[PDB]
Amino acid sequence: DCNYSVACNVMVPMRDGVRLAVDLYRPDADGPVPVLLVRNPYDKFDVFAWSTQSTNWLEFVRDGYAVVIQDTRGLFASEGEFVPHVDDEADAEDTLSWILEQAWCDGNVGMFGVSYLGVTQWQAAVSGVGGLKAIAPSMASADLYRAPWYGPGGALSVEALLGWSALIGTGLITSRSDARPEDAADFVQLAAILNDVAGAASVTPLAEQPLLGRLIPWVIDQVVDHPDNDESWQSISLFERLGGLATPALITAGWYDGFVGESLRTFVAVKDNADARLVVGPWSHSNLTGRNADRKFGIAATYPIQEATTMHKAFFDRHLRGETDALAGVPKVRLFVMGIDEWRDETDWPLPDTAYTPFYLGGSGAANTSTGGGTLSTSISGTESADTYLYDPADPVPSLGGTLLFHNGDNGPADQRPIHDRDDVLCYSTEVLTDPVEVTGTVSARLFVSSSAVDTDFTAKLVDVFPDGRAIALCDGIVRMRYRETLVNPTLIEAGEIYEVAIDMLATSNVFLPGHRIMVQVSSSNFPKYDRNSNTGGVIAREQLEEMCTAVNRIHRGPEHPSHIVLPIIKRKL
Amino acid sequence: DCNYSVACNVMVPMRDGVRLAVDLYRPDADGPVPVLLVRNPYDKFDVFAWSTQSTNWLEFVRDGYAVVIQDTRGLFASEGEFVPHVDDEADAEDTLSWILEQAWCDGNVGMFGVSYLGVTQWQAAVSGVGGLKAIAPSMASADLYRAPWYGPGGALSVEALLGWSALIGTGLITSRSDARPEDAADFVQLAAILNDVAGAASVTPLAEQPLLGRLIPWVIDQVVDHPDNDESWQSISLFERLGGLATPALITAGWYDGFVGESLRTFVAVKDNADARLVVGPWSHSNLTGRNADRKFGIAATYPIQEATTMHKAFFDRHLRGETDALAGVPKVRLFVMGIDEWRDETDWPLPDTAYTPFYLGGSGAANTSTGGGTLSTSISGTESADTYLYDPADPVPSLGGTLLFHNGDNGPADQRPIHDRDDVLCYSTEVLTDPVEVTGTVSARLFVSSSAVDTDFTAKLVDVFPDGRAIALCDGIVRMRYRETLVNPTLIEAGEIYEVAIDMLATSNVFLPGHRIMVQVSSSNFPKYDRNSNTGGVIAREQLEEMCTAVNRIHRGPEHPSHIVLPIIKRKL
Ligand SMILES: [Cl-]
Ligand SMILES: [Cl-]
Ligand SMILES: [Cl-]
Ligand SMILES: [Cl-]
Ligand SMILES: [Cl-]
Ligand SMILES: [Cl-]
Ligand SMILES: [Cl-]
Ligand SMILES: [Cl-]
Ligand SMILES: [Cl-]
Ligand SMILES: [Cl-]
Ligand code: NA
Ligand code: NA
Repeated sequence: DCNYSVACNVMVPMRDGVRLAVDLYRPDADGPVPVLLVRNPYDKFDVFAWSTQSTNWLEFVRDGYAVVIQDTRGLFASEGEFVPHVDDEADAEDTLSWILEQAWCDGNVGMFGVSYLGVTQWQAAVSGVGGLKAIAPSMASADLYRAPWYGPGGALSVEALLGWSALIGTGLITSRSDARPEDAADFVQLAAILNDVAGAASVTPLAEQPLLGRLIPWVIDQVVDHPDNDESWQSISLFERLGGLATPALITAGWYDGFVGESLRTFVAVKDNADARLVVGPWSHSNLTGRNADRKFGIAATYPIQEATTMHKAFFDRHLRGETDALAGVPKVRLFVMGIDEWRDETDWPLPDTAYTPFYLGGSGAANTSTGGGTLSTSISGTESADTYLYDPADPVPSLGGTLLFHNGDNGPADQRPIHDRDDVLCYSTEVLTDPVEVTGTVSARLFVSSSAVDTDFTAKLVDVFPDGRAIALCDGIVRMRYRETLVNPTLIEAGEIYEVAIDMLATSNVFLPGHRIMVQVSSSNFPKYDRNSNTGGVIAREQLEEMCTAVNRIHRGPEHPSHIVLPIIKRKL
Repeated sequence: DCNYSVACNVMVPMRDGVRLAVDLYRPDADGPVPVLLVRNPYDKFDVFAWSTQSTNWLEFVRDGYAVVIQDTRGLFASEGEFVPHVDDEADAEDTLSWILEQAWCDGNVGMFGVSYLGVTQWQAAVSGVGGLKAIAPSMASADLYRAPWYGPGGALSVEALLGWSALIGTGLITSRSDARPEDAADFVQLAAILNDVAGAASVTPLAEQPLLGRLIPWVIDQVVDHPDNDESWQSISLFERLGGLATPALITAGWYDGFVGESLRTFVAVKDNADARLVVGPWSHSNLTGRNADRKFGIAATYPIQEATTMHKAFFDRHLRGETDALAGVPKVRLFVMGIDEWRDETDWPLPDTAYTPFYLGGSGAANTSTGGGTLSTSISGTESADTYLYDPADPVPSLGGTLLFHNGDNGPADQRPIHDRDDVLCYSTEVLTDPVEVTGTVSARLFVSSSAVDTDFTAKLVDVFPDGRAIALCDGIVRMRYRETLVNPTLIEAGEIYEVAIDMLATSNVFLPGHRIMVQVSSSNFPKYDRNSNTGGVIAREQLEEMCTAVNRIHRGPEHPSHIVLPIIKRKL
């Protein structure tokens, strides 16, 4: 009982002859066992780095599962050349096939892990390997354009790209056969990016990346050079294949995690054909403590690694060991509901009784700044008005919290007061609430907009205004106007024309308590969460700052232009 | 090579017949090996919880060390009854003896680990077991009165006590043979303490702890009931025995860690008789990221777990494997110097050329609040003055950063501006600096004080005032007046009489850069880092709030009362 062994650097041959290195954690007892696979680009040896964001998975080994941790192609002990995403479907298929052949595998395989270690699970799931009985993708996406590299709005997630590239670059250099003379200087420059991601993202043209483009050509060749959701992106997208799967998936997400919109969409895609589970906490990608600079969610909000381990084991016991009652009492969906700051079980996501309710932009006078006249109401505004501002790419609105990954990515529920005085931040608020209002679900806005430019962006951010004045970010999104109708086949806009556009603001779960207000901020930038629109209609990543243009942008509101945010309202009295 | 096995719950008999559970991580190759022991009260199975604050120690196992992780007496898989500290000398001695007898041990044993897992190493080191060749105590203390429970000033570290007790209580309940009906409610109440440690610490009398006193009687019977550094404390103190040891120690500390003063003192105690090493980063006990709410130290400040692993392995290779050149190029002392925010190697601690320099309190008018007239200068003040304030125990100065452990213990370098308007916070600052001033070393104050009460406290805090107005805490201390001369045999003061008192402000390393100021705050409370003095001369922990008294307290400054802070000045031109 409990006892196990660990075999290092077992070489697994891929279909092209390149061998990937794995470590095998195998129970000492005789007879084949169910097996769990983790595919990792950050050194399979370095288990402490990621495991605290996942599970106490040695419990799985002690309980009689084998665990295989693999170095992805071209990194650490593995052979070959590393390129993000493009080899992971085939390498996962070949690795699963190898596992299933082994003396110690009983024909049942699962996977678990977070972020890149989650994405690789969707890539495995589409392989058609029958022996893969369940996956557990945490903080993951099945559409790499939509998360983490661009988004549903068609703006580049520039801090995500530069930060991750710098991190991997540090790993690529550490992985080296033999130390190179330039390595020391490269480390220094990578550290400089990671200490100042907004600074790195501010260089123009963005596509000129001497360091990152040399260490990882993909950064430019794939990501920066393909701003449209084109054939290059579809080739690594899994999402359209998810509907045809019948693989149980234990999906974890975080309200302030860069992958959240796409994590949730995977749950919706797979729930009808297999046993899907969902757990969503109030976490960002680098902060799963539940504690932030101006917002504390309580100790219950800390990533519940013991409970997660128990749930994963129950899930794998059901699907890999055929224990039909193993998930008895386990909810389908479990959400950390902010505001009340409590975990709560649900039967589905979206929640069954969600009332998708328009809250209309209104008010007397200009809505510019937090001291403007901007209102939100469930009633349509009676008078036609417009709020106008200048968006200058040289002075974008700074990103504060939200779903930042690498640039200040540890303060999701950030206080927005530092940007409230900006004339390009339009604010609309409800009256102070006397009764609680729960907003739990996907969130979007429909805005009537116009611009002096042939392209620009519009942003929308949902905010909980506390009694003491803290204006806490909840969720946000962007629409890049050339992609207002399609991410695939963009077209420019006509200056001065009014367009009705949708902004995908991902999702949240928050009870706005009595004494609070519901607030929305509208602008045309959110940098470096998203790169800045040049307002030219050009190839944005190839433009110098000085050739970018300012734009006079307009939000129209009234009876004939009923701009609004759609809130997923949950009303519970019992 | 690399391959190892893990044996679970091997029972090790202590001298009294009680068996402690260990897990054995043993290299697969034949022949005995050097062994590393970790003694852990937080479940030996739960390696991910603590290891990210220590080392990637599986590298040690892969490199041919055995590692033994033990559940301390009375917890998790171990037999017996848990009481903090009192069994750890004997149980360590018996465990070391058992290890040395095993077929797989080559006669060389070391230890590593953090906080409680560090303290237990000093307890092992005083055992006289020759086979123990080296220790690596991180965030540790050899005098439990001085850290973490009281301090050199004789005030109870109430948040440390209640927070740790609640944490252990959660573990004590989880360790249970059989679940009890009251367990669920007890968990809820323990969580309530951990979510509001200051609230828990505010109850009076402090010594009445229905929950914590039931789960862990020690909290009251030992800690709260023994405010003097009496025989009960000496019985678990190791410090006086350290001078006689000749055991190599790799000592890690953090500038904002509760144990820092005592960690550093252990280095000074052992450095002359054995190979001691020191590493000090800018960390607090729950935050080793280098990132704080209003202060970022850079990615280099993040706990360097790879480099720490490499250094530990080199250290153990030298002392357990006799590799005489294993520590070639490794510095004796390595400090994160704040301000410049860089790691720097040194040859000793204290630094060899430290100029212990008085900075005198002065100024025209009252020094109350940050907008008062308080100054700091290397010149003695020319005119006799006194600053006066009312200290009311019902309204103590709130703790903000510093060396908090459990109450908001993740923001050591906290901005002090929120308490600058208080009349009981006396502020003294230098002029804005045109040249850098480095302060690296132990820090203390000598204040001439008087009180209307027969007992009270005085506090002093060193602060770096930034160009933007951030007033960043560096280090602080307290003196409880009854213990002004001795922690062992307290005596009361006479109301109105002037006393020259020393305040031990632990240590720091900071370059105050041009454009900054050096600032000191003086007060009579810092709650809940320290419990509040009742100003009565009574048994403080047994007093109701309403029977406490206010005190009119005075700081005297001038030629005949030259109150000052002593700064360890380092001047480097090269
Ligand atoms: Cl809060
Ligand atoms: Cl909580
Ligand atoms: Cl809860
Ligand atoms: Cl209106
Ligand atoms: Cl508030
Ligand atoms: Cl800073
Ligand atoms: Cl740095
Ligand atoms: Cl450095
Ligand atoms: Cl003066
Ligand atoms: Cl500043
Ligand atoms: Na997510
Ligand atoms: Na320390």
